[PDB]
Amino acid sequence: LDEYAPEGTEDWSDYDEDFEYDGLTTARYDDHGFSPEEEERQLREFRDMEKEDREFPDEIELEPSESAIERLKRYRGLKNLYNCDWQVDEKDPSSPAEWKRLLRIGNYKNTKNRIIKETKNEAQAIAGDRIRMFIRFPKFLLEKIQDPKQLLFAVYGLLLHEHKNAVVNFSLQRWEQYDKPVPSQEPIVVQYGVRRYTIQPLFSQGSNSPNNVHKYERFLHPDTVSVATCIAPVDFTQSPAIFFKPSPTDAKNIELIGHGTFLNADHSRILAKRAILTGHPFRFHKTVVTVRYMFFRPEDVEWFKSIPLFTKSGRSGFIKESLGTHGYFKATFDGKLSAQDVVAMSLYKRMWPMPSLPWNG
Repeated sequence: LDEYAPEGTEDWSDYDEDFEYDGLTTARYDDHGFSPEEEERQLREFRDMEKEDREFPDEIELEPSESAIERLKRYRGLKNLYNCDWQVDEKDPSSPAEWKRLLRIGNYKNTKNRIIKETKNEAQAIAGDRIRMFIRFPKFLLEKIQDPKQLLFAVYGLLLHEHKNAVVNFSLQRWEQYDKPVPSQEPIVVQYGVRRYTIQPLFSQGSNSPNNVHKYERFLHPDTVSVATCIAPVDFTQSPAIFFKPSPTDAKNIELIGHGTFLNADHSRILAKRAILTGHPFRFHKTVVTVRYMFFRPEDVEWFKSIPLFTKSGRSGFIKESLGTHGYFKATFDGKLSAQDVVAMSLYKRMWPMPSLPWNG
């Protein structure tokens, strides 16, 4: 009778990588390189953030006085997400501690079929029978109960180890005629099976990848069905999930944000918080392009000499040498690029699922 089982700690005892981030002379690319008013203001700011995300996906502006080294010391500058060897056993301060105490389900479908078979066979009580059920129950919750003759009281069974929470991946289809901005961190009440939990689901796209790593969506996709990563008790029946938020000002105390089903109980689905840095190419020689307004110190340029440079017209290239102390540098590209294009750094961060709490009332 616990959310975090004691037997879920001994299985993940083999520490694999203990890589440090302070003893590096450059970025970690050694693998392939060298009260209603506040709510209204918050809603308007979230709409602004959503539209900014729509035109500018992961763009961050750098201040001249603030060096990029001390905010970009824990980032990852790997070339491609679908080919590099990601891992799920890293040790980072952003990892939750209770991630140590989660039941790591290897496969979901076969174990789900096995536990359905077990509930079919081992159930000594045949379905469709009259049962006197003498259950332990606390004193104070005797206050909340009403008479059963005017209110429906139902009992729903549970499977093995379902109180022990794990990493959950849900499907997200938006409600019809619905456009409310929802981020990946705000608390949404999710009713799956019968149970209702305050879940903060991290948004992503359910496109398959060879390393089971996907882009962390900061907001819900307005067109395609998204995938939701969180930590929650696992339902082995793949019940549909109703995503809502109770609203007192509305006639109903339910606000339907979306719907979907529980996809997968897999711990390997981690998220890649991406960060894209903008730049304007200043001048163009036939083979060398000198580029302005990326950094503001040359030591940034020698720190980020290994991360590839990409242009949204679809043009990749590498650095050559640091030109000046204002952030200019010379770069070698493949094709001919004009002043209307924008160049960009791409960085990635390992990003972990968060625990969830049950919802009552």
